[PDB]
Amino acid sequence: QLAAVDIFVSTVDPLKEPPLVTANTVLSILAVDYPVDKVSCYVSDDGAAMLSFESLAETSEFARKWVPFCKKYSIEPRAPEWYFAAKIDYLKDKVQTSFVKDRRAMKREYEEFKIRINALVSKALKCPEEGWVMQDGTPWPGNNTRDHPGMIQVFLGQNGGLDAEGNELPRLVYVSREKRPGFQHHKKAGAMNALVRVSAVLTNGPFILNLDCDHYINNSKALREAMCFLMDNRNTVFFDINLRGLDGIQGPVYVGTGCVFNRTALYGYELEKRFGQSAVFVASTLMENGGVPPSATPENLLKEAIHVISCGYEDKSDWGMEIGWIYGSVTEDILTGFKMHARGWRSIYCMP
Ligand SMILES: O=c1ccn([C@@H]2O[C@H](COP(=O)(O)OP(=O)(O)O[C@H]3O[C@H](CO)[C@@H](O)[C@H](O)[C@H]3O)[C@@H](O)[C@H]2O)c(=O)[nH]1
Ligand SMILES: [Mn+2]
Ligand SMILES: [Mn+2]
Repeated sequence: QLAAVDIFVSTVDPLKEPPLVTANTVLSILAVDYPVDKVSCYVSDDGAAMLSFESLAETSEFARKWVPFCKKYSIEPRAPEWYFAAKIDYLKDKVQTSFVKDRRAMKREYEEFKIRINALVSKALKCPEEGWVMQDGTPWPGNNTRDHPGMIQVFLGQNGGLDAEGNELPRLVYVSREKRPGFQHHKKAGAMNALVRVSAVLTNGPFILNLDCDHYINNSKALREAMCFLMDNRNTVFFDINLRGLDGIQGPVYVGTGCVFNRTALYGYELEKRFGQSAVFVASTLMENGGVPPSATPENLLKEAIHVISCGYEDKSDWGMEIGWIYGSVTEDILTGFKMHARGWRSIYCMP
């Protein structure tokens, strides 16, 4: 069967990470061949850049058109920039097909999307003096890049509006963890640990996958292929049920980008606020088949998700020490990946 997957993308700087490339990665995720309620996309923005927030907003709106198109016509790859680069053979058709008509309209929609993103980048090139202001009229909470509250915004999903055929889309979650002078943030490693916790509060999928912001999914069946291995030339795979044992794999395994791996392996254990002072998160670590308690409102969940990204959350905890992505510059050569402990079940499937 098909287990839920939480997909993590970390970004920091739209000037080094062009918004359109990130958008293409996100669109290839949102259009993946998978039940929409069982794939979720979390984008961490450590730059707290309004440009990234707004380009992700525009991206979700375009996804509402792009996703049903790809699924109707079995498009590959589902990153529009790369799909539209491939040449099509119009001469083999006597008359314009429904596919060709739909594709010509989709391509101009994509060109228009691109122009809007270019406009966002241009406007970002030069500050106004009072900092940025949002749709509302209210100021952008991340104007001070090193001194700003935690921000979470859920797009699409169950309550985020339908695609062009009237169907729900996967959740897309913007996350910018809190930053305050006097608190270390540990860069990507700290972002990934924050995303482990945010995802656990909001979806808590048994499997996690971390993609670079330019690593678009090339084959929409990638998650199904992974599940063919994870549930009872070639790519990297690992399976282990560890007990006791001078036998078998000894010690932890570390996993980086592009691999689906099982979440509970992160929680590998030696109280329980080695995990930090979140009742909701600690409870989530105890559900062996994932999910969230049915009686939590998106509103209370958004509480809890904000709490788990506060800048002091990891103080007095094992995060970055023995749990999650591990902090370094001492002995441990990680923060090249998540630490999967021996204790129980471990499984990894990496994409080609
Ligand atoms: O605060 C941050 C910084 C980076 N990243 C992510 O981590 C990855 C690394 O990108 P990079 O531009 O290399 O970030 P750096 O913090 O600068 O990490 C580098 O810092 C040195 C100087 O840039 C480099 O020589 C090293 O390759 C590397 O450790 C990207 O996916 C980034 O989105 C975050 O999530 N949060
Ligand atoms: Mn810390
Ligand atoms: Mn990355």
